[PDB]
Parts: sequence; structure tokens; C-alpha cells
Amino acid sequence: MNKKTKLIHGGHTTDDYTGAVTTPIYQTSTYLQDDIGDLRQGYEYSRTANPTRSSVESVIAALENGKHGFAFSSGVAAISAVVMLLDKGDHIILNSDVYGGTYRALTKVFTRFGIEVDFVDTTHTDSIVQAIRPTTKMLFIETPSNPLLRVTDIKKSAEIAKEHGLISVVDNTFMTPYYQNPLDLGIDIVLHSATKYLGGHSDVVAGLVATSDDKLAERLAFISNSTGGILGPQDSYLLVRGIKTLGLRMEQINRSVIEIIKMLQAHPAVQQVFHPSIESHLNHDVHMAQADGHTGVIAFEVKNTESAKQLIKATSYYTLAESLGAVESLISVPALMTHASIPADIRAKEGITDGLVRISVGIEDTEDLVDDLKQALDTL
Amino acid sequence: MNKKTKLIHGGHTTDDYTGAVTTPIYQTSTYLQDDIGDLRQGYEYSRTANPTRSSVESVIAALENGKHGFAFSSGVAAISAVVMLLDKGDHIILNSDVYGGTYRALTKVFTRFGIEVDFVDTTHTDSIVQAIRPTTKMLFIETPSNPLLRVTDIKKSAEIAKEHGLISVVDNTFMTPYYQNPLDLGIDIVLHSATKYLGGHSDVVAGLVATSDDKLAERLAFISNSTGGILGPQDSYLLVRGIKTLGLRMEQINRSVIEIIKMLQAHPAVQQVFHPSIESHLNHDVHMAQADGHTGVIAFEVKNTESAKQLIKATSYYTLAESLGAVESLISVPALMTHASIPADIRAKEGITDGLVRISVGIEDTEDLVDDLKQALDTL
Amino acid sequence: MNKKTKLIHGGHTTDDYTGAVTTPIYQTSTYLQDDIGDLRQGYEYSRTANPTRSSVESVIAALENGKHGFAFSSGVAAISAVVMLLDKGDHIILNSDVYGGTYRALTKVFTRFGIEVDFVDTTHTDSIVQAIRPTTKMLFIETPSNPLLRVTDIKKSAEIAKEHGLISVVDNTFMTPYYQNPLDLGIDIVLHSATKYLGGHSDVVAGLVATSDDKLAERLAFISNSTGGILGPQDSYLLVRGIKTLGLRMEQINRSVIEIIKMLQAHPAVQQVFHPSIESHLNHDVHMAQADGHTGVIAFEVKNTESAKQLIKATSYYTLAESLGAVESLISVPALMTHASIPADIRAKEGITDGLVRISVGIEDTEDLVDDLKQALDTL
Amino acid sequence: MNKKTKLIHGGHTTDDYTGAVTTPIYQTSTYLQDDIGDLRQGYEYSRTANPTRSSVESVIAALENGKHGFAFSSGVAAISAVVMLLDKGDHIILNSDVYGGTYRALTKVFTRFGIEVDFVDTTHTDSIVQAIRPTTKMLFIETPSNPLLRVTDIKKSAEIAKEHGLISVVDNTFMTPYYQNPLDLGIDIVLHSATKYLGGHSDVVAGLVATSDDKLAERLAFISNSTGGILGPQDSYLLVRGIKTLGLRMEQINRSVIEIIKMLQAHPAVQQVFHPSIESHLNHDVHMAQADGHTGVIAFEVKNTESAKQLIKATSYYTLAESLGAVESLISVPALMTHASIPADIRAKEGITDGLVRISVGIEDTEDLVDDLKQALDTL
Repeated sequence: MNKKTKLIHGGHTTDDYTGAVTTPIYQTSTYLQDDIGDLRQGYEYSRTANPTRSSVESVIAALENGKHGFAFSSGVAAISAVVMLLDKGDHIILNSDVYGGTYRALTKVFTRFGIEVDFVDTTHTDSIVQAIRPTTKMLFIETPSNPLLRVTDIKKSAEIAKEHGLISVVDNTFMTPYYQNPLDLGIDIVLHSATKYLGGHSDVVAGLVATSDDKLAERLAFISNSTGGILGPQDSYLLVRGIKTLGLRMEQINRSVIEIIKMLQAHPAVQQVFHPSIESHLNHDVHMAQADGHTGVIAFEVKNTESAKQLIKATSYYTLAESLGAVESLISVPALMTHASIPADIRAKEGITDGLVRISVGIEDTEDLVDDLKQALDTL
Repeated sequence: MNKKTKLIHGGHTTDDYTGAVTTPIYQTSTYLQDDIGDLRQGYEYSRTANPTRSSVESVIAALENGKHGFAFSSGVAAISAVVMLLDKGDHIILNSDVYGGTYRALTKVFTRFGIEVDFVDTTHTDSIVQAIRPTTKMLFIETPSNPLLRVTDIKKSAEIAKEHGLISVVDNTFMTPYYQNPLDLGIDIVLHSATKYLGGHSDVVAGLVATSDDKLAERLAFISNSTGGILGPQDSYLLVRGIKTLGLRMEQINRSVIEIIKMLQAHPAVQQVFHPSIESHLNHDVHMAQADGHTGVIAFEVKNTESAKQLIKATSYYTLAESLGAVESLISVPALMTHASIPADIRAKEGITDGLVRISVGIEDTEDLVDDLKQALDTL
Repeated sequence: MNKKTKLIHGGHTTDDYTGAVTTPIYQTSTYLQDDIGDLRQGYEYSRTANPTRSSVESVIAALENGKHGFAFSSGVAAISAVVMLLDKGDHIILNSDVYGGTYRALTKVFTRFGIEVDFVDTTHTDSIVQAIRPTTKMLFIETPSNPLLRVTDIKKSAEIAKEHGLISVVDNTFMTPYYQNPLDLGIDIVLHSATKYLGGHSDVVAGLVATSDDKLAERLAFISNSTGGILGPQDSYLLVRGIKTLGLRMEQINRSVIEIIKMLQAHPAVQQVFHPSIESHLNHDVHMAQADGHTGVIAFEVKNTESAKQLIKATSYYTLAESLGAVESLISVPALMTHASIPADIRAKEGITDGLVRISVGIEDTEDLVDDLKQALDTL
Repeated sequence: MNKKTKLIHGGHTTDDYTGAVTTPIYQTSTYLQDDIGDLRQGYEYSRTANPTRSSVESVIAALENGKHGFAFSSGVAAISAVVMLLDKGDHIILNSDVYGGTYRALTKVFTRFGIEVDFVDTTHTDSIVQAIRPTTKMLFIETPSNPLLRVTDIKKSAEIAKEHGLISVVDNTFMTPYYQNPLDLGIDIVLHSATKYLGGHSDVVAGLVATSDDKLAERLAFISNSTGGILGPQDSYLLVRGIKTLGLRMEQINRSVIEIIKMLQAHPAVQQVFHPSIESHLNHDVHMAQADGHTGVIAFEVKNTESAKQLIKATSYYTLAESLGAVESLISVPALMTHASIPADIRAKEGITDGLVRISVGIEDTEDLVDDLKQALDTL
């Protein structure tokens, strides 16, 4: 199947029993047994397995070309289950600018269980190699990252991990399985905040994990059954439903990204623009070799906090909110929202100025989105 | 408010905006901000807070006479969040017969993070005192326990915990807040598998935690936001809805329990009957001092595995399934289902014979339930 | 099965395929066919049939001791489908005080299709006989009625209908199948606003119809498939779920009704009290012969509009709202809400004074409900 | 707004109260009133109005450039409400090949209420004029029609209706508001089976109606409130959600239609192909003047029943089922499914041969869909 066909027919999303062309919502906690231990269709207790959740798990496995899928109550729960593959005394390497929620969990929760963490500039793979310790067991990378869209070489990271005996993990949220497939590049585990593009409609919080490794899958299943951060059946259904349109949504988003970037690069009120499609973006070549499309997150700098605040008030179609990947276009200012707890001098050295604006391109008309942002910039 | 009124009007379960008499289902992931950092009603991102989940959290806090409530994707997720209050090097004491899911998580997951566990016969409080170590930080008890309904003195456990500097935790699933309120007896944290009685309809998997301690609540909120085992909005709504009838359901269940036990005690095919209402049950007096009603779980022994298997096939109204607390009556054989991985000789020393049958009394007609089980026993 | 057992095990509310102990929610519109015309489980298109809707239809048929059940998008849709059994030129007799929504549909919609209607005092069965015309085809009665709880003799009405060649219909909303079963008394069709007691939680709008007559059922099915006022699958699920607790809810409501009426009859600020349990209520004897319990709707008179308005502001547990049958107690003033379009002089001749208050007793604690209403009355 | 922007931001689909970027699901039946008759936000009883249903009503009004929208429990319920604008003695003109469900309701239900119907070949507007009677009050047309995609001139029909004093109605299901807007061409009422393209995911049954005429809207609202075929809140939410991707879905469908038709026209096993894009299709010019895109329904003839049956078994990506407009491609044989009750000789004179196959193009990859159908045809 080509990609758009796989989004409709990959995995198991119909009812074998009635023929229903959509996955029934099994709002149930337990299953009758005909004889003790005799499970009619392999279900016994919804925390261990639920048919609607099993459907979305089969879909993400299919879309990432993995064997096993797992659905969690949030992206953070997916990350937590993966980190729980490790033991006290183990060390993990992550990219320097990792999601604030990943950063928080690792430095404030899992350090109390003896997991040690280092945040490394993974855009230079030599810095990965230099950071590996005897106790390192995992390499965890996002690419592209937030909010500056830094790109990390997935295939090289997978090779480094294999050579040094590490479990490799990619957070593939920003690219989605439609454009980037880490498992095909040798990564062990791929994961997503399905809250973003996969659900696509700003109406489900969910995490998804996929792997082809049977032993890691058994370990993940045991962690899931033992710590219980499972996705419910209604959210599993809405996620399956949202994924159906993923290809069309990302293709529209990508058309708009191209034109929006052109407008931003020409606008006199905009300084730097950050997106992996830009020729001068660091590791642009790496991104084009490992992905066949782009994320809809773009960041760009205006002069100062006052210009960013006024830019947002002047748009018609950009919704001021957290999150990304929705059908509606979204806008934020990282220094005031996500990164406000970081001292301003450190933020700036990290490349996040007070005037940095982040947008998540939605599926509105491309000309409307370009013209709306351009006229708002014109007021600065 | 008396208890039945509190189930309807405790907490916040209406919509201030429209006046809707039920909690709207906020199937949403993010919230528009008018100005940066200006939250219209305090919501910014559904993982951190969602109005439907906030509703069920307010209800469980009210019903347990606590200040703060937390809703998780499963009972196991609630337990995991509570255990994560501890650090590597800390020790926890739990009752000897704790739920297999609690047992699994603690011995196979959290031991890998340096949490050490001892399982103690908490029906004698001197055994609790004798087990406390310098590194003990938590005392976790279920009462009554599964499947033999062992009773632990909550008030004495709370006093021991306070004197020895331990966080006390009670799993109150089997009694519900309608009959037993550990926080009022000095316990620090109370938790539930809301999958069971609270939801009540076999159609939600969920965990709930309540506490009056502001600092423990801040620690729990941070763990929840960082590990993300949150309950979704549809499941939160169904849980709120199910809780409305909790008092009526438990009162019907309790009427049937009395008559069923009378019939079991007189039946020649039944040996021991286990339930805290029975006069000869160990710590019967303790149970009646700390609870004003009973659980609907009853266990009783028939001769052997063959008699239990045939008892189940002979009933009309008892559904062979895992779980408990449903409107439908349920039946199981622990030695073949929940405890089958435990060597048979150890099972028996633990008091679980091959002929032990567990029932969860539902809300069917009392005479029907008594007569159905009695005639099935008559076939043995 | 006794009544409480029938509410749990009557009809088909489990999944044969997985063993799920609750009805799956088939949020689907169409069904795969293996061969043309070969329906895997008899489903082809959800408007014609949907498994979740089929579940609630089987339940209402079971509870009313009928053969065929039908689920509609509202009580009004159920009534409309039943009236559509008739042709232009046909006449229908209804009780004099029929629900305003029934009254509206018949006099303003169906009269335009040539259906003629007369509203008769059916509390005297001779007035029914005197109203029958050559073209009369249907006798439609509510008992008890709203808001004065007038009682009509069901068995005599069924006999009159049979002798005169009429289809008999009872709106059984206020009594529910738990206490009154018109089909067992010879009535042809029974119907409900399932929005009220059956759903029970103020969170579903729905209608239900049951009959034992195969030919009327075929006519109803054809009307349903042709005019399409079908109940959706999520609402069908919530209705099935709510019905599980109907017996317990009505028994608690009935205990409170007895005590509330005692308090109202003794209170010096209350004049007449209207409820079929009252010895002096017209056709009290008829009600006790055809029902084995009571409705939770009670009406009572205070002095004037000012006393009713102030009574409502003074209660703690009575919610000012339309509808009835909820777990929360509700209060209204018919002259200001439901009947405000009727000239005040006609309202009074109909027995509805400006001071008439209607309450719907919920499942709060009986003492709380009695004391709350009594102290509010004390302020008058 | 351009069309793709209107699908995201037209109507009201956010929560003013919390800022939630999606419409909350108001699973509720009634609303608290602060003072008698004082509605906090204009809601009193969900049958009369529900905020989630009000959201989808605002969306369809926006997308059709109307003032008022109405949401019904099915397309058939929408049609029934519109027909109920008429009285006994009135006559309606409809296209000769109108949907079997419309045909059934009109000829078997509404004729019993004195509504008279004539089915006219509306592809020649002179046949419309010749059919108008003194009692004609309504002209109802589908364009394109099923299964032969016959095209009727909307603007001319609107002019004829205006001149002759008729209410004009277009069933716009097959084109959707994305490509054809009857209200802008002078039609009085537009309606949809939202079960098809608008929901788009084969998981909601729903009807929608829009109009700009205030008096017709008041009449429709009264009919809706009186006959109660209302869409529930969960289905209203899923419909709003599905509509977000309508533009992207229809654009992908249209790209595939072009290539599929090219392949069908060249295939030696295919005789006639029916679709309005084809140059030789009757009223092709009319269609291109009144629509700016195409439907995804295509019909084409193979030799006989045996070739159609074997064509279907030989495809990989075409699901044998009723309905259309889904993300998955669908296939059917009208003579065996929808039209099997029509004598075969009449079917053929109506242009429906035993070998006529209907497909509904979904959003799978265009090359996959073309190649799959072409190789299946190659087996004939």
C-alpha cells in the first residue's frame, strides 16, 4: 500500500463480528469467560487489553512499520513507560533542548529512582559519542526539536546506539509516521504525543509507542500492565478516526509551510526563521535524507516581547494556545509560555529570544494563512 | 448533608456557564488564552487539567472528606503515582495478601528503582511495628483484603504510621467511601480502583486518590503531570454518573450479602465462609468499629476444583469474569484465575484452597440471588 | 426473574463476540457484506438497525413484557411515530391534560395532515365512550398525568378500546415499567419519554415504544425507517446503563415520597396536595389496582405566585429546572413555566393555581429532602 | 474566508467559557434556571436546544451561506421535517430517480396524510413546468442523483419555483457545501444526509438543513421541536469534527475521480460510465456552471450480474457496503442492493442494468485505487 492507502486500511479498524466499518467503542471493564481461563476473543480485563485500544495499537505499528504498538493516556505516559525500561544506576542521553515535559519528568521524578541524565547537543553526533558512560543504557532524541527545530541524524544515532549497546528511542511527534519512520532507520523504539498531529483535532490526549523488538515489546507490555497509564476506549476511537486524515492534513500543512516561510524570509520585521526546509538551517541535509516531508511547526524572531505580543493580537486565524498539530493554526511565544521558568539570559544563549514566536500551521487556506500573518507583521 | 445527599450534591458536577445539570464532556486538548498566561477559567492543557476530570476529582475528595482529589487511568496508575512519592532506598510495608496487581508492580517494577518492600500480616498490628526499618517511609494497607477479606485496624495503623514517621495509605476499593472513610481515621492518603464499585457498571477503568495534606497533594499533582496516567474526559463523566447511585447500589448489595451469607453458612456443601460481617471472622470487631456497612465480596469453600467448576456452570445469575463491584453479580475461583501462578502448596498455606469460590454480589433481587446460588450448591 | 433481576439480565446487553459484559457502542453507519445481501449479523445500515440501539430496544420490550421495542431520538419522536399509525380522516382521543409537547404536536402539526383530536376527561370512563366517533382510531392516555397526577383506569380503557375497535396507547413515563405495565392490562402500545426516569441521570433525550402486536410492530418499524427519528448509539448506551439502577432509584424515590407527602399534608402553608397515594385523590383506588408503586412527581399549592417563587429560593436541594425523573430533586411552578401560555383563568379552571408547585423527588437522603422542603415552607 | 478556512473557523465551535478549542459535549437533558424563565445562556431543555447541536447547526448554516441551520437524527428525518412544511391537499414534485428512502417516505407515509407526489424527469426543466398543479407547493431535487448521477439545473429550478409560488428544496448530499451552494442560486432550503461526506468517517447517522428564510426557519424549528427527530450531542460533536477535513477529503476524492474515470473509459470490459465530469454526460454543462468540483460517486456498466459480482470479489481496497462519502472506498451493485425490489425490466428502462456497479471514491492513494480497480476489471 502507498502511504495514503495505509492510513485507511493499515492495522485492524473494522468489526469482524458485525462487519461494522469502524472500530466499536468497548466501554467495558471485563469479559465473560465460557470456561475458566477460556477467553472468547483473548480479552479478560480492559486494563490488560481492550479491543478499541488494540485497534489503535495495530494502526501505529502499521504506520511506523513496527510489529508492536502501545497506547498510553498521554505522551508523557508513553515517555515514562519507556524510561521505566531502565534501572537505578542507568544513564540516559537526550537532546539538549528536549520537550519541557520530558525534561521535567526525567530531572525531577526519575532522578529520584537513580536514573541519571545528560542533555547533549545531538546535532553533532561526536557530542553523543563523547557523552556515553559505562552506565549509559538509552539514547533518546527528538527530531526536529522544539522550538528551534534542531535536526539530529537518526541513522547515525541508531548506529552509535547499536555499537555502544544502547536502546535508541526517537520522539517522532513533530514529523509523524507520514514523513519520517525511525524504525526503518534502525532505531529501537519510536514514540509520539498522539495529542498533536496523529489525533489532529485538538480533542484527545494520548501517547503511542511502536517497536519491532519482541523482547522490548514484552518489557513494555509488562510496564504498561503494571503501571496502568492506558488509553481509554473513547480516546482510542477518536485517535483511530483522526489518523485516517493524517496524510491529507500533513500535505495541506506542508503546502502552507512553504509559502509561509517564503513570506517570513522576505518580511522586514522578521529576523531569523527556524525550520528544517530552510537551506541555511543546520542539518537541513540530514533532515532531507531521513524524512520525505516537513513538520508544520515554524519559529521566527521579531524584535522583542512587545512586537510578539502585538503580532498575536493582530492575527485573524492564529489561535493563541499551547499545543500543536491541530486543524486550526496555533501561535505562541515560548519565552512567555513554555520557557518562562528559565532565566532570560540562559533562554537567549539557548537561542530563544524574547521575540521568538512559534506557529503550528493548520489546514486553513494557504493564501489566507500567508496573508493574515503578513498583514499582522505589517503592523509592527 | 447525609450520605445519600452528598452523592448527588457533593463536589462540582454542574455547568456554571449554561446551567447544565450534568458535567459537560470536554473532549479537548487545549484552551484559548485571551492574553499570554491569562487562563479564562484556569485551564491551559488537558493533561495538566480538564474540567470533566476536575469534576470527578472534586467528587472523590468530597466523599472521602478530603481536600484534594486525583483521577488516574486505572487503579494501578493511582497506586503507581502514590508509590512514586518515595525515593530509591525507601521501604514500604504492605499487607501480606495485597492485590496481585499491586504485588506485581511493587516487586517487579519498583524494586528496580531501589524501592524495597515487605509484605506483613497487618491483621496483628504488632507485626507492623516489628517490620518497620530505618528506611521505611510508607505503610500501605487494603481492608478488607482479597480474596479472604482479612481486616486491618485502620485507626491503629494510622497511629503507628504517625508515631514512626510513615505516610499511611489505605486502598478503600472494597468498602467504598459510602461505608469506610480512612482520612477521618487519620490516614494520609486513600485510594480506589474506581473500576469497581464507584463506577459500578463494569464500563470504566479508573483510579482515584484523595488526601487532606496540602504538601502530599502538591507532590501527587507533580507526579501526575510528569508521568501522565490521567483519566480521560469520557471516562471521568461515566465515573461521576456511576457514583450518583453508589449509596443505593451498596445498600441493595448489603441486603443481599446478609441473606447470602446465612444461606452459605447453613449449606452442607460449603465449608468456611469469609466475610467481615461473620461473628467468628478475625477482626470482625475492628471492622464494625471502622465501617458502617459491608463489602459485597464474599468468599466460601467447596470441596475441590471440580465442585467449584460445577457450581459456576449451574448458576443462572452469576457471571464468570474477573473484577467486582458491578451491577451484575460475578463469580470466580481464585486458585484458577488470579492466583494460578502461585504454587498450590503456598496458595493453601495462604488460606486459598482449590475449592475457594469468590462472589461479588450485584444488585439483582435478593431472593433470586440466594435461591440461584443455593440451588447450584444443591447439585454438588 | 423478579423485577430487580430483570433490570440487570433482561434483554440482550452483553457482547456475544468478545464476552464484554456491557453493550459495545457501535459508532458506525454501515456494515461490510461478505456476499451481496449477506449480512454477517443482520446489520446493513445503522438507520435501519444498529446493535447498541437494538440492545436498548430489547431491554424496554423485556421490562414492559412486550415482544418488540423501538428507540427514538426523543419522547416527542416516539409519540409522533405512534400518531403516524393513523391516516388523514382519523380521530384520536387523549386525556384532557396531556403533556404540552404532545398537545402541541397534535393540535399544530398533525391536524394539518387531517388527524382530528379531542381532549377528554378520561378519569371518568363514560366520558371516553361518549367521545368516540365513527372515525376514531386511537385512544391515548397518560396516567398519572401532569401536573395534577390525574389517574385513568388502564384496564377499562383497554376494554373500551378493544370493544370499539381502537388502538390503545399509554404514556407510562411517570410510573416506569418498574411499577405499571400497561401491556399486561391489555393496552396495545406503551411508550415513554426515556429522558425522565429510565435514563435517570438527566443526560439523555430519548423515547421508547413497546408492543406485543406483530402487525403494529411492523407498521412502527416502517414508520421509524421512513421518518428516521432514531436514537443514536451513545445515547442508547447511556440509556441501557441508566436503566440498570431503575429499581433502586424508584424504591428510594418512593420512600421519600411517602414522608414528603406526610410533611406537606401537615404544613399550614400548603393547601391541596396532588399525588395518587393520597386517600382522597380521585381514582386513588384505580391507581393502586393497576400499579404497585408510585411516581416521584408531587404537586402542591401554596398561597400565590410570590410564595412559590420564595419557596424555591429557600430550598437547598431542589434544582429549579424543567424535566423530572432525575437523581437530583427538581422543582418548578407550572403556571410560570410549562403552562404560561394558557390564560390564567383557564389555568385555574384546569386546577392549576398560580401557587401550584411541582416537585420531582430524586434519590437524596429522605430526611434531608423532607427537612429542606419543610424549612423552606416555614419561611412563608 | 476562503473555503478551507471557513471549514475551520466558520460557525461557533469553541467554548467561550473555558476557551476549549473544541465544542464541549453537553450530554445533558436540562438546565438550571436562576430565576423562573431566566436562562443563563438561552438553554432550557435539550430537545429544544443543546449547545453541541447548536454548534453543528451554526456550521452548516455558515458552509451553505444560510442564516439558520437544523440538525436531525438522520437524513430521512431532515427530509421528513421539510415535507411536514406542507398540508394535506398539497403536491410535491421530485426528480424521477430520487433516493429510495425519500421515495419510500413520500409514497408510503406522507400520501396517507394527503400529500400527493409526482416524480418528474427534472433534467429537462420543461418537464418540471408541465407537472406543476394548482395544489403544488414544493419542488424537491437531488443533483447529481443516484446511481446514474443525473444533473438538474438548480438556478432554473429556483426561478421556476419562484415564478410558480413553490418552496424549492435541494438535496445537496452528493456535492457537499464545498462544491455546490444551492442557497446562493436562489433555492429556499438545502439539506444533506450528513451520514455521507460531511461526517465523512462512516460513524454518524445525521441530517442537516439550512435556509436563509426566517419564516421557513421558524416553521422548521416548530416542526423539529414538535416531532423531535433531533441529533444527539455525541453525534453532533463527531459531525463537527468530521466537517473540519471536508475540503481536504473532497479534494483528494476529486483527484482520484479524474484518474479512475480515465481508466474506466479505456477499459474494454466497461461500457457506459456515468459521472457529471464526462463531456458526453447529459447536462454536463449545467453541472459545471453550478458546481466547482465533483461528487465521488461514479457508476459504470459491466456485462452482467456475474461480472459485477466477480469484479467486487477481485478488488483489494473497495469495501462492499451500503452508503457513500466515507474515507474508505465503497462498492455496490444497485440492481442487487438498493433497487432489487424494482422489477428488472423497469430497472433497465430506468437505465440501471444488471451490470451497473456504483463506487464511492474514498481518500486512499489515487494510483492504488486506479490500479486495484483496473486489475479487478482485467479478470473479467
